[PDB]
Amino acid sequence: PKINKIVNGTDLTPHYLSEPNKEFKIYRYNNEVYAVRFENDEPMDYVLMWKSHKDYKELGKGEQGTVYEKTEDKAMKVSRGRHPREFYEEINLHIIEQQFFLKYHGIQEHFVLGLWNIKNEENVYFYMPKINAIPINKKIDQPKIEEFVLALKELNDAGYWHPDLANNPYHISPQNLIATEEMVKTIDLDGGFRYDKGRVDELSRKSLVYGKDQWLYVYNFIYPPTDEEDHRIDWRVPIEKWYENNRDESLSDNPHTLLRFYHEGLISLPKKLAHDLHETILE
Ligand SMILES: O=P(O)(O)O[C@H]1[C@H](OP(=O)(O)O)[C@@H](OP(=O)(O)O)[C@H](OP(=O)(O)O)[C@@H](OP(=O)(O)O)[C@H]1OP(=O)(O)O
Ligand SMILES: Nc1ncnc2c1ncn2[C@@H]1O[C@H](COP(=O)(O)OP(=O)(O)O)[C@@H](O)[C@H]1O
Ligand SMILES: [Mn+2]
Repeated sequence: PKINKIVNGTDLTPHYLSEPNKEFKIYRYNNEVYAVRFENDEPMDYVLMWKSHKDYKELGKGEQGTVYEKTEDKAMKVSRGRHPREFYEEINLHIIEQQFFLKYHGIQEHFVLGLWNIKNEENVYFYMPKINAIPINKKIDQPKIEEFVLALKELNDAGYWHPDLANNPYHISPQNLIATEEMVKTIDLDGGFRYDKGRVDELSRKSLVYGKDQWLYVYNFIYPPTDEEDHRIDWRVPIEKWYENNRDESLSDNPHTLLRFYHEGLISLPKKLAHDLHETILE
């Protein structure tokens, strides 16, 4: 019911996307900034981007930017890079499409996407919902991490992956996982998700394999398999040997591999995935 009301809001598209635009528009409607997509010259669907309140406080800093608190509900990242306006416009278009993917899979809440403001080409910044981190307990809050991992797997299964969360089985960036009251979210997505572009060099092919199994690396790093002696198993050894001997293939594309390794005690799996896989056999 809101689509026709949202398009009557304030059009912010020139501050984010190329103008004119046939496919996507940005509107502020009742203190909420939406992205609206079009088909056949008609508004079709929308996604929520952030809440609007239309020497900043520093929320944090990484290698490639500084994140400020624009409002109590919105964060603002200033990256160290220099690119043309069209570079950010293209990222924004892909982020909007990726936001729609997240909505259509019911996992938008687990990822903090946003848009690059480009109304000043020399003062570019990334708006996004501000989240509030709280303590992590691996046992008491295990469902939070489980639910995030399964959401990330849904992303990986579709060919998208986080650009800086778990690049390979030996690299994890836990700082990009944030626990809130209800769940775990992931940040540092101002470039959008990664995806394969059809390239066949060695690096690209390995990155695709690592990305599709990203969800597995995160889960096993936090909840590695345990043997009789309560000693953690190095899940990386069987997985690496598998990649070396099954070229250009991911474990996620082979559920029989996941179940076999899980049955042998080599890898861990979220409780619901183990249950679903085992239920697939009983039935
Ligand atoms: O009038 P605009 O050109 O559309 O810019 C406004 C303005 O931001 P700036 O003046 O700093 O550029 C608002 O800030 P206020 O002075 O009204 O407080 C801000 O609203 P927030 O307070 O929530 O930051 C809003 O941002 P939003 O997109 O969330 O509505 C943003 O609009 P633009 O996105 O078009 O820049
Ligand atoms: N949406 C957000 N809400 C609250 N804090 C954030 C948000 N995004 C980033 N931060 C803070 O800024 C820090 C740096 O974030 P960022 O630069 O995006 O990732 P990285 O440091 O991994 O490159 C984070 O560790 C976090 O504390
Ligand atoms: Mn950074």
